[PDB]
Amino acid sequence: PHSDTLTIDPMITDLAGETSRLRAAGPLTRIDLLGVPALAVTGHTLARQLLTDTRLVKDINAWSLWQSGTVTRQWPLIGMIDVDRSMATVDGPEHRRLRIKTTQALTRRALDALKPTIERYVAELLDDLERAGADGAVVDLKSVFAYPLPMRVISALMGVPSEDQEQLLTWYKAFFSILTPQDERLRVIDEMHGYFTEMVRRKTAEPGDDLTSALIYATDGETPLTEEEVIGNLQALVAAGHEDTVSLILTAVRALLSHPEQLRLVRDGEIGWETAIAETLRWDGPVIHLLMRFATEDIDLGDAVIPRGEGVVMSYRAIGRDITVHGADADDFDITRATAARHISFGHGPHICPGAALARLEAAIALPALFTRFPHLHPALPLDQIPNLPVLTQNDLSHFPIHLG
Amino acid sequence: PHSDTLTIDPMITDLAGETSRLRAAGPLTRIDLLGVPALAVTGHTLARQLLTDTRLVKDINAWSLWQSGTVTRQWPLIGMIDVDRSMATVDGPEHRRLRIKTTQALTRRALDALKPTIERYVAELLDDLERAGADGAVVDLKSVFAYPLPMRVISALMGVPSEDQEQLLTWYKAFFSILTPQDERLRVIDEMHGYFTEMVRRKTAEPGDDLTSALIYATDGETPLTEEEVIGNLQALVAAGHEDTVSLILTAVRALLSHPEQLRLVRDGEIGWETAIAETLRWDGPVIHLLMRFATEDIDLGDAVIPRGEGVVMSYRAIGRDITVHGADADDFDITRATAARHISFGHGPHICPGAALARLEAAIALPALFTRFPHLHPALPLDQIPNLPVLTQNDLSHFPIHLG
Amino acid sequence: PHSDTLTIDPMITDLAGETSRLRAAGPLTRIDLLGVPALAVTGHTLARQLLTDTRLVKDINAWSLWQSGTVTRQWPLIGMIDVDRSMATVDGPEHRRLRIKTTQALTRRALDALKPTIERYVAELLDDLERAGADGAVVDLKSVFAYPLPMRVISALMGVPSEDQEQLLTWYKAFFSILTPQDERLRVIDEMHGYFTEMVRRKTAEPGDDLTSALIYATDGETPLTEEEVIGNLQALVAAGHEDTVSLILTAVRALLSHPEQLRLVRDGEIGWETAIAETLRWDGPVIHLLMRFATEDIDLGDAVIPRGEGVVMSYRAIGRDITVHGADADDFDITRATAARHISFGHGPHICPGAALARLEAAIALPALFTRFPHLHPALPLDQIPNLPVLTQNDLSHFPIHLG
Amino acid sequence: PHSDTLTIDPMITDLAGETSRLRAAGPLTRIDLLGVPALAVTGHTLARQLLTDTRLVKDINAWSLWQSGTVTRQWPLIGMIDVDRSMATVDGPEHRRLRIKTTQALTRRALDALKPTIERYVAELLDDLERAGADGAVVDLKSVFAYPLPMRVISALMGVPSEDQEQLLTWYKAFFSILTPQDERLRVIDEMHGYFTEMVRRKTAEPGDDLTSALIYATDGETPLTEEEVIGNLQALVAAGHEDTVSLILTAVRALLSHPEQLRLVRDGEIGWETAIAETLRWDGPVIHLLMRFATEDIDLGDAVIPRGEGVVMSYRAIGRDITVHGADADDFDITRATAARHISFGHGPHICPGAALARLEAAIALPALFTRFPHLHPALPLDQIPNLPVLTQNDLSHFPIHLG
Ligand code: HEM
Ligand code: HEM
Ligand code: HEM
Ligand code: HEM
Ligand SMILES: C[C@]12CC[C@H]3[C@@H](CCC4=CC(=O)CC[C@@]43C)[C@@H]1CC[C@@H]2O
Ligand SMILES: C[C@]12CC[C@H]3[C@@H](CCC4=CC(=O)CC[C@@]43C)[C@@H]1CC[C@@H]2O
Ligand SMILES: C[C@]12CC[C@H]3[C@@H](CCC4=CC(=O)CC[C@@]43C)[C@@H]1CC[C@@H]2O
Ligand SMILES: C[C@]12CC[C@H]3[C@@H](CCC4=CC(=O)CC[C@@]43C)[C@@H]1CC[C@@H]2O
Ligand SMILES: [Cl-]
Ligand SMILES: [Cl-]
Ligand SMILES: [Cl-]
Ligand SMILES: [Cl-]
Ligand SMILES: [K+]
Ligand SMILES: [K+]
Ligand SMILES: [K+]
Ligand SMILES: [K+]
Repeated sequence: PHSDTLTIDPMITDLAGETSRLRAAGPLTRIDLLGVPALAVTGHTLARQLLTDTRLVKDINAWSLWQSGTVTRQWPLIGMIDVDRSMATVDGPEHRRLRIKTTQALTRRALDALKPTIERYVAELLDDLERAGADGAVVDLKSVFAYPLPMRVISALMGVPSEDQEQLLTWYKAFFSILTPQDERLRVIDEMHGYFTEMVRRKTAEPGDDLTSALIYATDGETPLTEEEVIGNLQALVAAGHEDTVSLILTAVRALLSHPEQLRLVRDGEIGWETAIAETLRWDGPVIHLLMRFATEDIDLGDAVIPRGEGVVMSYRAIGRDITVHGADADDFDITRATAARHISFGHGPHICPGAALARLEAAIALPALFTRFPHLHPALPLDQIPNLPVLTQNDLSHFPIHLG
Repeated sequence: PHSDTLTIDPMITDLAGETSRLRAAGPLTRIDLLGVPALAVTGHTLARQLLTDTRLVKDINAWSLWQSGTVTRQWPLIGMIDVDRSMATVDGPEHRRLRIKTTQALTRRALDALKPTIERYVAELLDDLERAGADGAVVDLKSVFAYPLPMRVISALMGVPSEDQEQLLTWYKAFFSILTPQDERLRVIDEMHGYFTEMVRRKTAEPGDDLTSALIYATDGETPLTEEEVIGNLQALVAAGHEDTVSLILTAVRALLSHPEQLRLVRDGEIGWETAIAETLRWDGPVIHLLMRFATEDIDLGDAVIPRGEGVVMSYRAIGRDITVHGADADDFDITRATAARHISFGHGPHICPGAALARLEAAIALPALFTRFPHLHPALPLDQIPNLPVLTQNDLSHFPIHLG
Repeated sequence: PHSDTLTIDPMITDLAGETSRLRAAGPLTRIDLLGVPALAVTGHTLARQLLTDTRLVKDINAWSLWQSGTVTRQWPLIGMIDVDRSMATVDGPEHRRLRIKTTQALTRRALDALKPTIERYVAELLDDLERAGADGAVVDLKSVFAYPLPMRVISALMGVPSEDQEQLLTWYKAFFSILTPQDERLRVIDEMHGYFTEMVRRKTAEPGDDLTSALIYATDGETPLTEEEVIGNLQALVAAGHEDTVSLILTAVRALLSHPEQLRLVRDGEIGWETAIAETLRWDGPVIHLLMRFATEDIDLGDAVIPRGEGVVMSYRAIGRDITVHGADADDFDITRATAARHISFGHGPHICPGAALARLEAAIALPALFTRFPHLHPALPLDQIPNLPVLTQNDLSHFPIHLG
Repeated sequence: PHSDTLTIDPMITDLAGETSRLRAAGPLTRIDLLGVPALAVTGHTLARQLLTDTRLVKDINAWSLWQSGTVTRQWPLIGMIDVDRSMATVDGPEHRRLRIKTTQALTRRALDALKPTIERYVAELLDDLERAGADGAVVDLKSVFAYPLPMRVISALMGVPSEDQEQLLTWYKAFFSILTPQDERLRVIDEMHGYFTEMVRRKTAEPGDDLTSALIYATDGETPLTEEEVIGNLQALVAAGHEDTVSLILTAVRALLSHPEQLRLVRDGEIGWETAIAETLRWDGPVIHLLMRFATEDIDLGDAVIPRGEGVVMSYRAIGRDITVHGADADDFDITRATAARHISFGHGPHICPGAALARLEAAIALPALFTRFPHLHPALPLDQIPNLPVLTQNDLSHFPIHLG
């Protein structure tokens, strides 16, 4: 049945159907997010244009529905938007000051110092896979390998103690799940804020060799970051650094296992692993929808107008399936396509993902290490039967049962 | 493709297909349980006969595969069989001594003293549903209502402190999941044993108004139960009292919601709630397979012989679908059928479930309370899309998204 | 994807799906009629109760959406509600005065005088079928037989000249089609009003042996009907007398042709033709939705409240599929079922169809005459491929290709 | 079930299946046209050869079935063949005289004088779409835009008065529909002949600036056309000029809406509109079968022989799907294919469509005007559910429900 507003299903029962419908109704279309209306950008070229348009800001105070009190903290998606001041909420000249220390710490050269730590965690978790898969038993690749690894890496970078990481994982699972009761979710949001507040206090009194300390003590240059800004950057870096990288690792393994000819190309050195990672990001990336941007004034696109105060969502999954950019086979996984590295699954413009080099590095180490260690790894359950968790905006897989072979 | 040994799929990908194949290949057929062979009893009349045959015992030491060292603690299903001495592991005259105090405490008349406690827990968890479902939000009926309720009831009966119940739930989820690494599963089994050992120590020093204390301090009649026997009975009562009752509540709601005409019959008083519960137990009961029985000698059934030392599994789900007993519509949910209360989903013979009256009482209170409180309750996800957890022998649903209406 | 408001599709793409969804969400549920909200009564028992509830009136001025100017004449369904004063728009004591002369003229005994006229028209149109079907050609059963017949009968009863009937058919097709541009639809509504206004003028100056003349000149008893009341009754009698009877004839033929065993039962005298007509009315009747009733005050039904001013639609098709009344096979056509004549497809309460005896008489003459004349009549197109016309509230078939045989 | 004669289904229930079966059974195969046998040419190269073969003539008197009286005016397709003398019925030297005045009037340079008239009608009917689609209402693109436009254009060219065009539309709908009773169809054929006879009389007494007058008064050169020849040319020009162009406009919109990437290419100027029109003509053109040609003697094709007197049909739709000419993707709509302008959907040889430049001009004006005016135009009904009218030889769509957006 036809409707002009596409309701994003919170259970993610038909992700493929929604992504195709969003593309067909694009590049700009109305969507419904749990009773709240917004515009969705589903086209590649229009996304690049709007992601650099200074009239679209992240600040929730620019949202006419927030101004009128129509949307409140009872909205189950409010934790994705109504967050503390950070690089994720600011635009304009002040944005660069909130990003500079993080981008400096996340350059390829800076990450070379972190590479041996990543190698150690990959090796340790491969040992866990080996023990778990003994005697031909079925193993959850997510819980044993892909789920803990990015948390370990981002915790080492930021300075999160090893004993605290299980609690963070429990919090994020409740934070992202649509099934979490809203009173519990807001409570989890408060508990996470309290944890990172105390972590910043702990690093202020006793700084260490970690990014959090660098945010706290920026040394020469610029106004010091406020407590809210340090906590906000910390919160965004851990959340994204963990959530998105877990998805990239799992979807890459799923794509390569279901395309064994292409897995052979990367294992034999005919196609680079980073090219396989790029096509995974384009075809099956971590972000489904990015909430949210708001128009500070009317934005005229010629045929259509984005009214002042309207909310605008970047539908990165639909954007990756753009037929105008990638061709008629955009819905297929093909690491040999020429437009693989043309994706914008890390974003575009000022808010482009600062951890993109780290995400690429983690996947580029973990993936060949996994398939070299277990060359006969294969699913114990048909890959197409692996369901998504009920997470509206993130491409989160539930579990990944495999046999080591 | 045809095969003579039916492999029970650990991912529960096709439960309907397996149940029909087990019925078609029955009433006695060979099955494969994660590489271990056994016979499956899938016929109603043959089950009743074998459940009273004194030549089939629960003791794992009668298993020829256990005697020969072929099956070890590395088998992922070993926690269902190699357990402490209890009413679940003994046969013959000593069996009655390990059951008498429990059956005396679990009669319908004895349970009348527990009814107000059950009513309070149902009312409290319905309040949780109301808060979780505020503003039309989607609610997990399992996590908010059906999952905690039987744990609170069996904990009140046995004397498990309120603060310890979340840890028990965590243990049982790992105990039952096939995805749990076997070293972790064996550790959880050890941690559960340590908890219940200390609980018996705590109740020995300071007995209370609970069944555990009754097992510890009987009257002058009969030999006192050993420490192993008390712990063993306690472990079986909590595990079954929780695990099976959660499934009954969820499957009853699923069956009634997908058959609103039949839900109307029970709410309007034309069919009793206990009849709707009986048909749920027959059609979609908590136990899929019951492990395990072993022949002390050759058992001649006419057309076939069960060799001495062979393992025998009661496939209660397939048994409930017996067409010879229930008719050509055995695969349909119909609370008006005449053979509903003729099911043996609680077992038969000496090992018949001792908590059947409590399971019936919990469901008979919780179900009408749920539908009276939320008369417009309905699924937020198509009922047929609710998956089973990867638990081989138990009918465990993953989650139950609903709207209060 | 799940939604709490069921949008009635104007293209009638999935009538079966919508009818089942309306039943499943009933007996009272919210619907969307081309952007306008209303409640739909989809349950049999609740319909009978509300159709006799004096707090639900037909007068559009009781509609809060009409009072507030939210709904206007630009709404494509406004011609079904905002009509002239007649028996269709009034409730209470004045309702009986607007119905008495019509009900007196439409009793079974009064209709005996019209039977030879119906017989002549059936015979004439069967002759048309014979000529149209010459040399084995395909014939549109609708255009040649079922479409003109009820117009000729209701025109003979009301006094519509033979030469004017083709224009009336053209008007009604535009009136009912959702595809008609709204400015054109409003013009057709005005042209129909002008025609019937002049017809009443013509009958006032020169009365005849017809019902229209009877409405104009009653006896000394009671106040004479106003001009608006005569025109209004005339318009309702012609519209319903034509539109609904065409559908009944076509759906009866479709149901019997797709169930030749049941057609054999009526032709061989084991089941009466009026019973086959009753099951057609229950299973595939002319009315899909009846617009519209409005609550003069809050109506408490126990679990729900119909707010004052809300619009209430009788979904007669969904009501006919009531499983609580007709059993588990309610979606099947079965003239031997015991509940066939228990349908309320003619309505219930004061507004019950006054022409039901005439509709039954027309079908009871036409159907056996058709099958006696052409015993080998059969479809030239698969019956399930016959589409509905885009008419939201009426069960209107597009065309009915047959061969005479 | 296999048969050597392919029966063309008069209801067009499976047009895709028949077209593929005709191609698979080609390039020359037997078909059944409502009980009348003929040969069908379904291959591209064989069509070009036979369309220039002087042994295949249009004259029905060369048909052995017509000579023997086997086929008569009772055949429902006889109006496509047994027509008055015109350019459509003559072959050889006399053919050019019946075509010269028409081809001279239909050159691209001559049509430049008609372009402002086409622009005015497109603008007027776009205004009708705007009014019909007000307030988001569904609009029939056929009835409001595509159906009247070619009639207006061909009427302006030929000199048909504006007030007479609705009657012509009504006649042609009955003429083409297989559901029309044959006695009514022959009557419609007579009424059309009477209308065009009087139109030629009217233009003879008072000639105007139109093609009909040019046919009547050819000025210098050649024998004057007879009354039968003028009426015959007039009849063919209006019938084809209207019927085929309506189909081209609707199928082009359907193809572009279902391929939004390709619609973007033409709207952005990367592919010419005339290239999109060419691929629409190749893939989904107006003519399905062209009746009919007859062999004046035995025609030897090497492997097969067309016997003298046999009827030969050009299956232009199947011809457009020729895999030998267009490749393995011939069944796909792709305006970027290299063989798009290689189609013969306008025919080939002496009888090639004389109005091809006019059809291309009408579509090349109307299509960009439509999408420029309503850039967000989209279907209100799934495009694949738009059915064909029961017209055997013409690709006639029933209705085209859209929203303006
Ligand atoms: C694993 C693959 C990853 C993907 C596909 C991804 C993608 C994205 C996207 C789409 C955005 C928002 C762009 C927008 O505003 O529209 C973003 C922002 C961000 N990401 Fe990533 N990310 C990934 C991993 C990471 C990692 C490893 C980190 C490390 C901490 C990280 C930290 C951040 C932060 C802090 C922002 C906010 C930047 C800003 O708003 O200025 N992400 N990412
Ligand atoms: C909710 C529905 C329940 C079902 C369908 C069920 C079913 C069963 C079955 C099939 C057996 C084993 C029969 C055999 O040996 O083949 C069993 C045994 C047992 N059940 Fe239940 N059960 C339920 C709830 C409960 C409850 C509420 C308790 C309370 C503590 C309980 C405690 C036990 C114990 C201790 C045994 C072992 C008895 C023995 O081996 O002697 N179960 N049950
Ligand atoms: C062919 C089968 C027919 C069916 C299934 C049918 C059904 C109905 C229904 C459902 C209603 C409205 C009930 C309500 O208010 O909810 C109605 C009212 C009415 N019908 Fe019929 N009808 C049929 C034929 C006819 C015929 C032959 C006539 C003759 C004139 C007629 C004239 C009317 C009139 C005037 C009303 C308005 C009565 C009032 O509102 O008081 N209908 N009918
Ligand atoms: C809209 C797209 C059109 C298509 C695809 C089309 C196609 C055709 C075809 C296939 C034929 C017969 C070729 C044969 O004999 O096998 C034909 C003939 C003819 N068409 Fe068109 N036509 C179109 C539009 C028009 C228009 C706009 C006119 C203007 C009057 C027209 C007038 C004629 C006439 C008079 C003939 C007979 C020519 C002859 O037999 O010498 N057609 N057309
Ligand atoms: C959306 C995101 C996950 C959720 C993050 C978001 C950055 C801002 C942020 C700060 C919080 O306090 C909660 C999590 C969020 C909302 C991240 C940007 C890229 C990644 O996908
Ligand atoms: C199988 C069962 C769940 C697992 C229980 C079993 C009784 C014996 C038992 C004692 C333990 O220590 C672990 C759990 C088990 C193995 C129960 C009998 C009925 C219920 O379904
Ligand atoms: C709805 C109906 C068809 C449309 C009729 C309606 C009665 C009232 C009426 C008067 C009019 O002027 C237009 C048609 C309508 C709106 C009829 C009652 C039963 C039949 O189905
Ligand atoms: C077949 C046709 C439609 C019907 C036209 C035909 C040209 C000859 C002709 C003269 C008539 O009198 C009726 C219509 C017909 C039969 C046209 C040629 C191309 C177009 O498709
Ligand atoms: Cl990349
Ligand atoms: Cl029971
Ligand atoms: Cl009836
Ligand atoms: Cl072309
Ligand atoms: K666009
Ligand atoms: K593909
Ligand atoms: K050939
Ligand atoms: K294809």
